[PDB]
Amino acid sequence: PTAVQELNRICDGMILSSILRPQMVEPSLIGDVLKTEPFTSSLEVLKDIKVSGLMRYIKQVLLGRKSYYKFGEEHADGDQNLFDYQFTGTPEEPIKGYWTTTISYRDSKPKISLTIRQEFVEGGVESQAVLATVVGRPHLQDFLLLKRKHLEYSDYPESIDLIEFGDVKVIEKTVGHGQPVVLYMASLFPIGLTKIAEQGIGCHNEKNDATLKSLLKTAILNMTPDDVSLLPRSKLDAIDHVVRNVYLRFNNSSAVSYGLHKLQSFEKILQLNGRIYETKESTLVFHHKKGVLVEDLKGLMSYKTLRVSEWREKQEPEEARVEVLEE
Amino acid sequence: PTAVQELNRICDGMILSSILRPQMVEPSLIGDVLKTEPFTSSLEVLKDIKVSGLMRYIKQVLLGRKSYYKFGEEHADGDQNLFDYQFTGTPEEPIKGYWTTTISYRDSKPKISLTIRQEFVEGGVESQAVLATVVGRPHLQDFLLLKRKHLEYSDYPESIDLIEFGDVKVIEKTVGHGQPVVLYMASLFPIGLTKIAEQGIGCHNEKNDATLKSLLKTAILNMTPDDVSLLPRSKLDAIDHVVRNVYLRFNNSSAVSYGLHKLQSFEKILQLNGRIYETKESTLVFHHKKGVLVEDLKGLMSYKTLRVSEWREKQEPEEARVEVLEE
Ligand SMILES: CN1CN([C@@H]2O[C@H](COP(=O)(O)OP(=O)(O)OP(=O)(O)O)[C@@H](O)[C@H]2O)c2nc(N)[nH]c(=O)c21
Repeated sequence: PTAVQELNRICDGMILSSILRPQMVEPSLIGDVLKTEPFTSSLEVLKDIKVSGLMRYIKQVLLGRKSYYKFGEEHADGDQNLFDYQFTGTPEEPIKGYWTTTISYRDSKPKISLTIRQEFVEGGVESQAVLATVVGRPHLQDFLLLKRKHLEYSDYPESIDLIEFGDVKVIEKTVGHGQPVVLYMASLFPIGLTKIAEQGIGCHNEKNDATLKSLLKTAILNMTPDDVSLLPRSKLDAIDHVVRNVYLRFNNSSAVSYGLHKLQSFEKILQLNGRIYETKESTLVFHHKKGVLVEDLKGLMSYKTLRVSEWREKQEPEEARVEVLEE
Repeated sequence: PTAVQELNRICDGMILSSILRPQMVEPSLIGDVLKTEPFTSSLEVLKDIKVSGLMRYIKQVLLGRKSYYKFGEEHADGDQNLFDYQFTGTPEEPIKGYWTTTISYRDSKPKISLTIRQEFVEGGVESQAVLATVVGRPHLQDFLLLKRKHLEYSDYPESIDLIEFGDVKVIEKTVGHGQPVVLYMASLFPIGLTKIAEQGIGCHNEKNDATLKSLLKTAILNMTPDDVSLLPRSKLDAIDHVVRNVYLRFNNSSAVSYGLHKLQSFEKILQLNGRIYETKESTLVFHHKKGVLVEDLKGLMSYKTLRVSEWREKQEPEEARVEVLEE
């Protein structure tokens, strides 16, 4: 288990400890994680490798830091002439009907990027462009720079040349001001702010995957329906962050068997956060009246315009009748 | 208005003219497109615009290139220290349990990439890697570079570290020898290899999108079923390239209305090219016995293991009976 993999595993343990109760990101937290799960590589190795986020704060506590994590401490302008190029979908292979391209200033945190999403519509392509950036930046100059890079990157499509700065949805993130932060439900709550920063959940080995599913059910179990009706919107969004990540780890039969949807306190969470949950298999609706429902284009019922049927356990008599079609 | 929009439309004019009539890619072809889509900007601003493909060939002709396009002239190793990142799903958010990443050398043509597709299965992670590259490359050494970049990029390098070069499928494309090419159905036919080089289809504006769709239908309409059975494989694959792009532009209702699938000669295209077509909305199967079928996990038919049901147009009286559920 290298130094990175151990760093990954300690971050897993902090995320898992965030499920049952909020915890301030400070060295004691990392210390409790090291109990059942120590750091076995050398501290000298750790002084070499460079990581970011909470794994860097794990590294610094392993290297003796006694102060708590300070929101905004990672701030960085990035290199204005080094760009990162990433994309999902293409015009020839779009994904869920869309293709999206994001170009950003390398090593910028918060990340200063221009994302251009596109789809085929009647009359050609519609584009939706988002400039994710920081308060006070030269937005127009930034846009015009990242736009050029989009044009040069994708062989100058007409559709991108047509996007004006006035077409661009601008999102200004604030840098922290050094607020201490609380980790709860895989999300950071900076003290003094109302927003959260959702963190990557991790938990990709079998053991931590099974722990994550266990802890979430127990966490919800540890709330009364009144407890849920009292939570701030920010903790609810935090819980949403974890719930949706868990259900993407199940097929429909496992998800229903998991049983989190059957709990009273979770029904109160469904009223505040929504009933529609993607899974590994498709999408379920945990409805308070109809029961468990499953996405189904042949559905006689609709939930927020999603066609659904009653999810029932797949039994072999339905599949024996599946008509194999001539090629 | 502008030079980029003009270049695109000269490029669209070639792609569109190629649907019905094959033509050598040489400067006289761009001359005759300039009749319908002139170039009003100055050659001096033309010289800053960086393009590839036919867009760059047009630019070169406008700047006075009088030689014909030579297959393989765009071949470039790329920068082995600059990388592009394509992802389809995520370890945090997989798509139907899968996530795929492709990392490639920036500006490599043919593209040299390593594609790792990964799934969460019972217990661990199954990976499949493909190295798409060029005849003659240092395959192992390219794999090890691209695998490193995949380890640095991954939210889960543990599952990547175990993939060995013996586990990786290699596809090698060949570079051209300077052959002249014919453009037909948006594809280059080098004289006289047996393969084609599919070209990107632009047509991002109202005029060229609508005409792209009417020409493809006109092309098929003006072949009988006997004409289609006499098409070589390379011409079948070119038609396939225009058919599949066109159907990515419609939702399912629009794809069906377009009616290309009702032409008897298209039924012969279907037998020879496949029945499964991706649209903007779903996957459709143009079946010869059952009609238009739509991918449907809960369908009672299967086409080549694809679960499907009969596609059904929205009818207001039926939509009126859909039980709208309470939120
Ligand atoms: C680590 N895991 C595990 N997992 C899901 O959880 C299951 C893993 O297999 P498993 O349930 O542990 O096997 P097991 O219960 O012992 O036997 P069975 O075959 O009956 O399920 C799979 O259905 C897989 O989709 C995951 N799903 C997502 N989205 N991300 C993840 O990191 C993980």
